[PDB]
Amino acid sequence: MDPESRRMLRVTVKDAIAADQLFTTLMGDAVEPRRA
DNA sequence: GTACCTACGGCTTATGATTCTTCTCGCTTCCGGCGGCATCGGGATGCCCGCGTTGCAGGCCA
Repeated sequence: MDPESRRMLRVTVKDAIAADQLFTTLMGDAVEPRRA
């Protein structure tokens, strides 16, 4: 938190997608793990 | 020395909603009794004749 040495980060509102809809679905949470 | 909060996932149980069972209002109108009279087919009653019912004794069956 040094105003001359810190490195913050900014969030954007670029797009409005349905990721939050699949956040808690028990179906999207089961199909999303495709890390293979 | 001690108490109270939620996320990660599944089955159930504690209560407001919709299709299937049931309880029975409305009378009115076409339809079903209801009674009287002419009609017709059956049959009970009588006589005749042969067949259906029954007793005896034997051979067959459950």
